[PDB]
Amino acid sequence: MNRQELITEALKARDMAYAPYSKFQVGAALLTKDGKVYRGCNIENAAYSMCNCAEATALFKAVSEGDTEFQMLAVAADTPGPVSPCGACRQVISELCTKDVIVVLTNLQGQIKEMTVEELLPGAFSSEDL
Amino acid sequence: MNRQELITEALKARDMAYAPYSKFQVGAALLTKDGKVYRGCNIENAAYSMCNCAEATALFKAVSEGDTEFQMLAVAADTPGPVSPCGACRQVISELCTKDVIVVLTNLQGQIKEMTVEELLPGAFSSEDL
Amino acid sequence: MNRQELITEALKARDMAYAPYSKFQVGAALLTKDGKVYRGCNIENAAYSMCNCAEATALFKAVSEGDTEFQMLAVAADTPGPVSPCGACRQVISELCTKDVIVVLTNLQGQIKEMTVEELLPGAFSSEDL
Amino acid sequence: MNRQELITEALKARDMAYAPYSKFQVGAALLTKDGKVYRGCNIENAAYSMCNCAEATALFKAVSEGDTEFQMLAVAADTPGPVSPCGACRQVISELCTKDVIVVLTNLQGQIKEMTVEELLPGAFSSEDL
Ligand SMILES: O=C1CCN(C2C[C@H](O)[C@@H](CO)O2)C(=O)N1
Ligand SMILES: O=C1CCN(C2C[C@H](O)[C@@H](CO)O2)C(=O)N1
Ligand SMILES: O=C1CCN(C2C[C@H](O)[C@@H](CO)O2)C(=O)N1
Ligand SMILES: O=C1CCN(C2C[C@H](O)[C@@H](CO)O2)C(=O)N1
Ligand SMILES: [Zn+2]
Ligand SMILES: [Zn+2]
Ligand SMILES: [Zn+2]
Ligand SMILES: [Zn+2]
Repeated sequence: MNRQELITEALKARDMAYAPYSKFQVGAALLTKDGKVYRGCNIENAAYSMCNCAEATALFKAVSEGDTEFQMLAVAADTPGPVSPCGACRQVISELCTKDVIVVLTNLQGQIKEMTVEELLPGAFSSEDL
Repeated sequence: MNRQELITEALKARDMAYAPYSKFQVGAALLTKDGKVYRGCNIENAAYSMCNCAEATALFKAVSEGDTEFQMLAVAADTPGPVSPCGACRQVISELCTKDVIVVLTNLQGQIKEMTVEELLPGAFSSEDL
Repeated sequence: MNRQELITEALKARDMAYAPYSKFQVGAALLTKDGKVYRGCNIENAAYSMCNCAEATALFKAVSEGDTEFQMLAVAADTPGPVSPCGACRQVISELCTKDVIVVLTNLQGQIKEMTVEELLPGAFSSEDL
Repeated sequence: MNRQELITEALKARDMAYAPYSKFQVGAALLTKDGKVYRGCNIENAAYSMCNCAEATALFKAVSEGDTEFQMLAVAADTPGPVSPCGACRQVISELCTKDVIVVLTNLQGQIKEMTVEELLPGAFSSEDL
């Protein structure tokens, strides 16, 4: 399961998206240490603040199943460049993923930006601050 | 899969909860029309606003898998009476579940309150308002 | 400051709304015991989950100023019937307002629904449950 | 109104915080181009996902008043190093503040980190992506 294959997983996950308000579908694929893949997609609500992102869906899914050790996260959306995770998602990612997990950001045109969880949100607010 | 059995599913789901900040674990079990069960649990974050509830986790899981027709939702937590879904969750539930889906609320001491999605949040803000 | 006058405050507050994504402006006016009025409006974000509602904006404003005793809350939006506070807002309201606070819901066509904070979200999840 | 004076505003704002769950008070002070200051503080909820941050409170306050041109944002909390805005707040900030706005991060022990909105969340998901 290389990053290209994980990207294909995220591209498939994207098609499950429930985004009738923004019409902006996002897909995510989370790869665990053991090689299992969890797909995620954004799920919206008439009350916008309740919308849930693809990255979060995938992580919530994995964690709820007892899978907490990840190696890579791919995210895909039809954006100009590699899709940029929103601040809230970066926060969830920084909490649920170890700092060296690889985050693969892409769009639907082959643009690829790869970074670590740490780079995704440097000095991210964390439990240590509490 | 009667409500007692769905409650047991939610009680098991509750044990997967990641709630180190509130130390308040919540479990949810979503039953689809075809009889499949999706378990959910709350997942917290050092940045409190990012916490995700059990009900949402279960629904996000189901919807991301393509399951969108539900018949019952059980929610369990160690509260004095049947656990009360927070407003945000009631909003997500009112969006992702049809009005006649049965919501079974319970705690860890047999208290049971049963209501419909409609009763859970009467006149809930919806897409029609937009 | 009767409810009709508070409604006019909410209507004015609505015009301050920053909602370029939904194009759905909401206004809120919070009346304190001492008779001071705090206006609120929804403020959106490209990342939908970050959108903030009018009711919340007004309450956050009042509380941040040290005002914590309220008597009435008016909410207005261009909806078919009286605007229905989203679940998240009902949750914030149930926390920051006493159960006796009057919530006046209206649209831009004179439809008015009045209820208490308790009635807005009966049995709302609260600190006592934690 | 230099940054030291804005920091003192944030420190005062912090004392208005309503954070009975985390017991973690945060303060924010937003300086407009015209030199007006808006104070913000975090306001929590029994339902954690409903918690609102100091930075957001200040910005919501300013925007609701019609003030939309800012020059500096100070944030203070009792953290080990300069307080780190959570991802959600960085997202709100990247939307409501121009990329040149100066963000002053500090704690209660004189540690100060200064950066631009762009640096706070480089390549932040934005409307252009939608
Ligand atoms: O973090 C990324 C960027 C934001 N989107 C979302 C949620 C929402 O349904 C839509 C518009 O914000 O894209 C994601 O799903 N993931
Ligand atoms: O709607 C219900 C009530 C709220 N809790 C949550 C989220 C959070 O981790 C914790 C404290 O609010 O309980 C749920 O998980 N479900
Ligand atoms: O609770 C009510 C219903 C929801 N709206 C919002 C936030 C968002 O900008 C827009 C669409 O959900 O209306 C409010 O401002 N208040
Ligand atoms: O972005 C920063 C970091 C997070 N805190 C918050 C909200 C919440 O009440 C508390 C714990 O997350 O700190 C802020 O107020 N601002
Ligand atoms: Zn996101
Ligand atoms: Zn909830
Ligand atoms: Zn709302
Ligand atoms: Zn924050």
